Amino acid sequence: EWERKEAERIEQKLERSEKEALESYKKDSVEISKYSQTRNYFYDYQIEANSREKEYKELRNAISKNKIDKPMYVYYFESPEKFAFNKVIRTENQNEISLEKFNEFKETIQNKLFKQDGFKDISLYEPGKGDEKPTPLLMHLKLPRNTGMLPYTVSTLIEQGYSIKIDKIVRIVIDGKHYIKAEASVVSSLDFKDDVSKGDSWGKANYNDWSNKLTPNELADVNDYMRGGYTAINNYLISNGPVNNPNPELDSKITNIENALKREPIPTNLTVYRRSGPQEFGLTLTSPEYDFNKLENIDAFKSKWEGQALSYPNFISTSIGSVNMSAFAKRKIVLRITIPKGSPGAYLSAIPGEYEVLLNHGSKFKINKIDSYKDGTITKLIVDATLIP
Repeated sequence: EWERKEAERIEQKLERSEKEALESYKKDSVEISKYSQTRNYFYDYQIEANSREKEYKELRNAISKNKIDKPMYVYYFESPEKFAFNKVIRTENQNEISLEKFNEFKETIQNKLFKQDGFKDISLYEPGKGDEKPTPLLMHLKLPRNTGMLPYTVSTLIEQGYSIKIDKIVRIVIDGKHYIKAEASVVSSLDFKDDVSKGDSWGKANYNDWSNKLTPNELADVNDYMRGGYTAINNYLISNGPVNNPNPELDSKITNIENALKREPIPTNLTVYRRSGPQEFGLTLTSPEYDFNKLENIDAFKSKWEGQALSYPNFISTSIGSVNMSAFAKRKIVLRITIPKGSPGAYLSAIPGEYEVLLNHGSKFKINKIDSYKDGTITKLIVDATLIP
């Protein structure tokens, strides 16, 4: 009975606007949690206009009012699809999980990072007979120190917003039913999501002096790229020009830009966002395979790319923010890239001349997970990828 009273006490910690958001969450948690997962991929004014945005902000703040002084382990059920295992571990009318499935799931999640986002109800205890157990996959996640956790009436609300790795899997039994329990932990990353102004503040802070660290040749070539020279340079790289139609002048610009990007490496794990056209994924601009309003096109896309490596011949322009922009209005693919500390890269928008981080030509990305979301009536994809050192 002490948990129910303790939750009551926790709500009294909150400001009244935050209490108001929690009460709305108590009545309906499904639509707000769904919203909290993909809210940051819309335009900034589209976010501001959303009927659920005030509730999201207040609930986010509410959670931050109750931070743990030490790492804490939480339990919650998850769909294997969340980890790019697009088939059942077992059916829900089954008790057993085959050891082949166990090894297959292990092979899938092995040595990969997976982005987790949005509101989630957790438990501090292992689930038993009475509790709802909707899937065969039970997450046991180590939350890093200073993470908010909101007990309410009893369940507990958290907001995910981090890369996770599954270190170990174990087979457990509850009421005769077998589950995969997945031991997971958080790998820290800077992720500004929709807050482009804070992102831009970071970028300027980390790259304000970068220009001064460049040689005159390097500075000239970085300037030329930013001013529109990127089209010639990237078209030349994409068509394999250096081999089949060499341009020694363009090759020299490319070398200089590459060197500039290696001068001041990305100092911390950083998440960036690229709105990708069809060509980067091997589709023509006119491709009927590029339309993700049809489910068959999504299936085909995952089958080609999910769990596979993707190399870019050209330099890769990304944003520190995940927000949609007019320049990328048509594009149906958000490439969400985690950059490991030490990678070549630069915030180009530190030079006067929006929100651009440039990654080195010839970079390879490991596509961990692909998901779809609705932006009005256009289905778009979110490609969760890691830049390979």
